[PDB]
Amino acid sequence: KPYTARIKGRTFSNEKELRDFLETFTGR
Repeated sequence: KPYTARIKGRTFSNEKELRDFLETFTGR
């Protein structure tokens, strides 16, 4: 069950990577 933030269905091997992907989520 790989991660899957509600951002692009890109799925992420780790939440640590989601952080960087989250930066390009709300224009952080």
